[PDB]
Amino acid sequence: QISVRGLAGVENVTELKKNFNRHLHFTLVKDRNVATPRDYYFALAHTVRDHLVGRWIRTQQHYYEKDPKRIYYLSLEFYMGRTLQNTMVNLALENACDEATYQLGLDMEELEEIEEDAGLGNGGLGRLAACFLDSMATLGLAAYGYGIRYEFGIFNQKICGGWQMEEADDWLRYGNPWEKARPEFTLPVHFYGRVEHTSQGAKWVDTQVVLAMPYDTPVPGYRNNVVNTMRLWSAKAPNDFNLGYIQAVLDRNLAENISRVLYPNDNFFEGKELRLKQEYFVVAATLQDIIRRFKSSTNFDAFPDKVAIQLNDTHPSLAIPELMRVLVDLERLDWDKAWEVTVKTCAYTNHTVLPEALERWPVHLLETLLPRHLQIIYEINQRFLNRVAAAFPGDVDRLRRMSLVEEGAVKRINMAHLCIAGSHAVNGVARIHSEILKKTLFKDFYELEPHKFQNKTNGITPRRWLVLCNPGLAEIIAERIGEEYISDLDQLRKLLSYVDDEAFIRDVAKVKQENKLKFAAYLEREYKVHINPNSLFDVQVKRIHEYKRQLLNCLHVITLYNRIKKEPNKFVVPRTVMIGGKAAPGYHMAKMIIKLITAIGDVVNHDPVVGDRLRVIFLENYRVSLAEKVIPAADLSEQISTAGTEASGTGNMKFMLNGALTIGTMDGANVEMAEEAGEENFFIFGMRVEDVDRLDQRGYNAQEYYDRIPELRQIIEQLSSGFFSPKQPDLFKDIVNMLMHHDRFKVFADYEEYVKCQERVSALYKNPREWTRMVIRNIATSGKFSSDRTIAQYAREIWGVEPSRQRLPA
Amino acid sequence: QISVRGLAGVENVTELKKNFNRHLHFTLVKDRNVATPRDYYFALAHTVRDHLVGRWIRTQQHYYEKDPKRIYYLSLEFYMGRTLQNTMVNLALENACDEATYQLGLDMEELEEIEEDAGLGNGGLGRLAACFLDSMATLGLAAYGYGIRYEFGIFNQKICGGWQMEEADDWLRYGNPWEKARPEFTLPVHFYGRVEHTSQGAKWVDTQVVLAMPYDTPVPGYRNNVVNTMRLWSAKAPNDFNLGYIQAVLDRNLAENISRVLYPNDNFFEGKELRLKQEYFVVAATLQDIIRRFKSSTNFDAFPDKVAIQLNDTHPSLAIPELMRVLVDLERLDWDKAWEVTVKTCAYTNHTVLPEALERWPVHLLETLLPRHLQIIYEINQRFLNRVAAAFPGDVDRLRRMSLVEEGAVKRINMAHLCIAGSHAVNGVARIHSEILKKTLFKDFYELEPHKFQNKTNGITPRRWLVLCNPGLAEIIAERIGEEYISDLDQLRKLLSYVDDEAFIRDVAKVKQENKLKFAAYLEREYKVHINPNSLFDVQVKRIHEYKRQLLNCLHVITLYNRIKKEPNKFVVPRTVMIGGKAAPGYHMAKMIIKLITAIGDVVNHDPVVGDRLRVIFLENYRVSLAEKVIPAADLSEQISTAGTEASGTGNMKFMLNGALTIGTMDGANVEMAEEAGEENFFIFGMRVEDVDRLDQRGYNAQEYYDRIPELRQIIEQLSSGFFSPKQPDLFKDIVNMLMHHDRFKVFADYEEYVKCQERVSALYKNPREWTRMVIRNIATSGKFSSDRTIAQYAREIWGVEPSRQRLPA
Ligand SMILES: O=C(NC(=O)C1CCCCC1)N[C@@H]1O[C@H](CO)[C@@H](O)[C@H](O)[C@H]1O
Ligand SMILES: O=C(NC(=O)C1CCCCC1)N[C@@H]1O[C@H](CO)[C@@H](O)[C@H](O)[C@H]1O
Ligand SMILES: *Cc1c(COP(=O)(O)O)cnc(C)c1O
Ligand SMILES: *Cc1c(COP(=O)(O)O)cnc(C)c1O
Repeated sequence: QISVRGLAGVENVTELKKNFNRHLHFTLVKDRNVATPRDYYFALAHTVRDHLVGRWIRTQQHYYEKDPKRIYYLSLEFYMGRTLQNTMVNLALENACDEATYQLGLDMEELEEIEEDAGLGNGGLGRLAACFLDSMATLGLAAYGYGIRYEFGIFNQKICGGWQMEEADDWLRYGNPWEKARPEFTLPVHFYGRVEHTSQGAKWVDTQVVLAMPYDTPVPGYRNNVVNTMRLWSAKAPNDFNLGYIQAVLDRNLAENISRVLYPNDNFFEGKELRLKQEYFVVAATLQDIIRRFKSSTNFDAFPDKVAIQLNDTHPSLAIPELMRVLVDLERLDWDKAWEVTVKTCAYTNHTVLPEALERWPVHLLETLLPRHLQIIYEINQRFLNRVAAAFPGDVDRLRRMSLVEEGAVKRINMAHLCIAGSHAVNGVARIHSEILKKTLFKDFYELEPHKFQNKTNGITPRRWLVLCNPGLAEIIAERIGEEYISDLDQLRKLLSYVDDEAFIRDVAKVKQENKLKFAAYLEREYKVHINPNSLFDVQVKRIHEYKRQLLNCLHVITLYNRIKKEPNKFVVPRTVMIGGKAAPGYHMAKMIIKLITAIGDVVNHDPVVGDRLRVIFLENYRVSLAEKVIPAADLSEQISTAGTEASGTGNMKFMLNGALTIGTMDGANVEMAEEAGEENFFIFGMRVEDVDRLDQRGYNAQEYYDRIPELRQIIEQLSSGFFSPKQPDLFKDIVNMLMHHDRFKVFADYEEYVKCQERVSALYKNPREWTRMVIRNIATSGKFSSDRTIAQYAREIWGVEPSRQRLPA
Repeated sequence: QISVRGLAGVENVTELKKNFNRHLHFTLVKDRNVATPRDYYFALAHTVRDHLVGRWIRTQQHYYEKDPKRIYYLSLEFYMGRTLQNTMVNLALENACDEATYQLGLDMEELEEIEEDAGLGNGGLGRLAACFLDSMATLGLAAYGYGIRYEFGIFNQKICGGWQMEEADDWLRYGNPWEKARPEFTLPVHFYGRVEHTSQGAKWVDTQVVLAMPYDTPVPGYRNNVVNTMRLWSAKAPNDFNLGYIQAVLDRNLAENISRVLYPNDNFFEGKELRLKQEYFVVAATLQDIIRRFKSSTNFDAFPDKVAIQLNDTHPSLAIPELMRVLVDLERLDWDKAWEVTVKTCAYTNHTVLPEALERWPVHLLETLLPRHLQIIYEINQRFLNRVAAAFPGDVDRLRRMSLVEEGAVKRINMAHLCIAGSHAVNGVARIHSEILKKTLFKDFYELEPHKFQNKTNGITPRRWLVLCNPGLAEIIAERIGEEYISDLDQLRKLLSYVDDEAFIRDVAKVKQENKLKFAAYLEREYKVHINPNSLFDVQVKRIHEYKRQLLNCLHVITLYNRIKKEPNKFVVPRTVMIGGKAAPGYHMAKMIIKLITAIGDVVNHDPVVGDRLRVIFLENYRVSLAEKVIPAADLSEQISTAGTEASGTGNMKFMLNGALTIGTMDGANVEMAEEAGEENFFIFGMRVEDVDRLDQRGYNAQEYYDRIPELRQIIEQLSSGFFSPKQPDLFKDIVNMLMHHDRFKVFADYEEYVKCQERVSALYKNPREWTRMVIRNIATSGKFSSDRTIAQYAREIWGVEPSRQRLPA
């Protein structure tokens, strides 16, 4: 149908049709008489998978022959979403499969909806890893993603009586056609035990063994015939485990629980033993795999020339002492040489400055679970602090500030400090964030080793986040500037010459309207909710957190409602306000925020005086597949975190690429987005980081704002009195109390500027032509935010490898 | 190479080779450079599996169109063994695959050794179910095997320091190419809860739900293009299960433990809750499946005309009250009609008379787990006892003897009584056993309903137990009488005309020698044990039990050793005595017997005076695949249970078919085997059932035998004094004490006759020609013991269906 979706050649369509029929018969053991839509999805998935195989085998044999430096991306999270459409896009098979299935009497888009998301992540950090895998394959890097194959990913969110309910994400129930189990490459992982000192160094003995079984998933590059590997480890008990008899077999579950479930707590570091086990599990299995592959090329001097390990946050930080353990205890290298190798091999990426998210493991846990690693950490700390003492003689407080060991009621290990000490590079994820790291959190470390500190502004893949989710926009762009922009997003700048093009303006606006109509129909079919497609689609989708200030959005919504009730016969620009995202199960305030949003909806959506001028909808079960639907439909992107709290954001970039304008604070990547597009083409409001600092020095007093802003007072009085909860008047007392007395994120301080800025948004939306022209200026300058740019920078500035856009033979 | 293994046509070999290469590439994601023998096994398995698919789909659609009466075989055990060779045999693909793999530079026999046994059974009962599935498919019956997909089958047995050690049988580790998961046909199963009485009958409410997910395995008939289904249920938790969050997900294991492991206790009924859950799980899921299939043909009068349910022992006995529950509570049938339907549908097979094996469930367990079923059982009992009272007025003790409810310290439900009451047919498994049932255990029930009681003598499949495991013997037979005997074993009688044929005599003896050489080489390669291939191979393989009297064999072995030490320079016929089998993990005496056997070996095998005249070997990890190796190699089959204890035996039949002579008591099927072959062609010894009864009336005094038999005294003195355990002199005190004071199975009483009979065996073995002629007389009369004969009898006399040898279109 459309050009960017590839060719539908007669021979390809015929071949796809026969292979579809073959899989339905031989693989699924079905015939057309008893086959369901799910059977048809699986027949297509297996057919497309076949096309990956040849390329996958020859890519890996290519790396064996050429022996390039290998990049190992270690993450506890890979938020992959669905695989079928992405594979077709990268293999140029979309139009051919569309035609093949059509000729078989099937609708491919209907089959695509059957696939379960691989929801092996919480949010931004996990999705970043996924975009990175796509870009590394597209740039021809010999890259491997290493993680855990969780049996249960992020929970499915149900809304019942306005409250979040959690249900297990049984994503493997119907099988996973994309993965290949590799039980032959199973490796042992050790836990507990004790350290024995012999004449020839330390020995870790009397351990419990858990097996790590790898499952490999293909990661195709964009039309370059490169297929890389994501290897995820699954926990298995050894066969002699606990070997009355029946109970011993049943107790195997205890070992295998390591890979059972993704921790969904993304707000507050939880020092749980099972989580530590997960972190060591991935690290120990991965490092054995790396070393095996390195030896199959005695001399570890060349190790850093052939291996780069990227630590996604501190979650895989145990890689540092584990590598030291292997080099010193097993390979018999001297400490100093082992340390040189380790530092040159490892690099660390930080994703937040919020103190409650930082991993600080109790020493007593490490002592019991990983006794040798604790000893190694102590030795690292001692040698590091000796360097600090030599650099800053007499500065005793610096020594206590920089220590990997934190003193207190319970002694803890600061994993971020461990990462900085043991890495040759430390990066933040947006310019403002990287600057904050050097000025505040890691100031002491920056003063000691300035050369270690870098910035790598985040990005998103334009394959999933434009071509896949918004083919209409991709096509109208391709018509003007060709197809090269899909792997070279900077080419979108050429669209600036079309800002006064009447045809292009009409086409951009048409694509947005089509997307809005499609999503409006999706909501009715799947959730039975009615919306006006002509209204401004006002969207905030992301995990629920106080720092992200969904509460500030809530206050604006109530303001609009109150203004309508005050002057009912006055014209206002119609809005559909959509808020979605999951709350960590143990995060009470975040769960209260979800209840508030639904409670506002219950009042607003049923007020006859409002009509269709204002609708408030909570988008249930926000996840990658839902993001692909809602983002292309959005007019306004809400990026309203307190200045200095959102390290980067990546949702912001997805919205920019897909034709929404942004209302935001000068926080994270918003700063660079506004710099690229021009401040006049962004809706910037609120305190800057420096303003937040000034308010902190004086002391934040929320009462002041309540006393001075009558419209704000009204809302708080409504919340307190039970206007949004008639049958339970004190339901929102916790929210009111927090806002009035202990708001870390200064919601009231940005309220007035936010409301005024929102008025400027509505004013522009009244002028469709000028709205669309500003949209064009945003899309045209979104190029910097391709993860291809991000990965090229990691490659050149951290990993010491050159990216390649050259094709492998088909 | 050989005729019975089929044709190796040019087109078939070419096609198999290309499909092998296709699976290696696309299915396994390997190339010839990195592929291991296991990869090659899997490529072949997938290739052969493809040939099953068309036949499997068209067999099941054939049953849908013709709508014949369906046979449902319910068993907690299916002891299947390996599937690859059996599939090739039944599809006539063995020679073609042999040629195809040879041309690829691979040895097919080496690839066959890689497959894990499906060890989903303990012994005879489980293996009977497996032979039955093969025969039902061969006889064209619309039959379904229903069971549990255990994650762990029967434990792997290791011998360490002469003691049995248990290791988990992780048979699914590398995947199972034969099964097809059918998550779409998942069904709920209910547990616990309570019974509510409404105006419209009883309701079972507040239950916990476990899901039953089916996996289907193909069961091919012998060259008739019929492929039936074995459906095994796997336990799954619902997604809202226990839905802090993390623990709720981890607790899903509790529900899923139902299908985790096969209970290995085959001696003593263990009233464990988990076992009861397993039994209801299979019953509840299966009956829903049966009813669904029946409705997809309102009127349950025709139910018994379209459905037969065979209960393999009392393990699935809950089918009776479950069927009543569904008919009465859900379908709203009146009790009397529901009961008529239930009785006409169900039939029950008994496998033992030993009281300790009988299922007697505590009422308190059923009350908590299955409250509605208990109520139904009580009502069944009341109505049944009303019939007994009317038939035998005033006979109050009969009422207490026949009750389904047993009074005592703890009230119990006798599941065997439940089965008799609710079945239209009750059978034993050999003529003598069926007679014992009517005369003793179930005498009262026989007097009330004589028409219910039948005999169905057991059998074995000649596909697995001749063609597969002994192709050399199958071929020399085929040369003389053609190939028809493989599906019509009675044709073996034609071999009686070759008993004086010099060529045939030589060929039979040659095949045995080849088999013995092959097995002697297997022992050296895999276990590093040296044996003389010219010795008499004396074999007892079966589960370790006191009733099977491995101890009697042990006494004979020591007798031979002592006789050699007394007269070292006297000639004796050389023997290799092989004993193998697993002991139930909690069966102390059986574990002591294994230790005794190895201890005897340690003395005998290292005595220089003995030389190679006597060897005692314990065969480790006895299982279906090992049986296929050892049985064809055997000269003498030990079938030496106390008369009246072994219901049938089936190992006995396997040995007869494969050219071993039998030393045995007149017990179980041995009686019919001797009747078929002629008593002069069997080595019969010992007490008959009537002799055992006479000894019980007088009182068994083991001391009498010890006092009167000097050779027996010597052995007991050797055991007691520590001759077979120098470093631990009292090791075997438990064995001696049992033999002397509380031997339920009268080992000493058969000792003298056993030893004398063994002398007659050695005498015949000295004359190779006459030994072989007697062997021919055994093989020629083994026809009755085909499971094809057994199944034809079940079909005609119990199920009311006619077997068919007609081919389905290919
Ligand atoms: O997603 C994040 N943490 C988590 O999901 C949890 C933190 C606490 C431990 C569990 C993961 N962090 C996110 O990383 C993104 C990628 O750099 C950034 O764009 C966001 O600004 C940042 O909040
Ligand atoms: O194998 C048997 N029970 C078991 O394995 C256990 C009994 C106790 C509960 C668990 C199964 N029983 C066997 O059945 C065979 C087939 O009819 C007969 O040939 C044997 O004579 C009989 O012992
Ligand atoms: C992009 C994405 C995120 C990250 O969004 P932010 O607004 O940057 O936090 C979270 N969840 C999903 C499913 C995403 O796709
Ligand atoms: C046939 C068989 C049995 C049954 O043998 P009996 O001697 O009849 O008890 C037990 N185990 C296996 C593996 C078998 O093949």
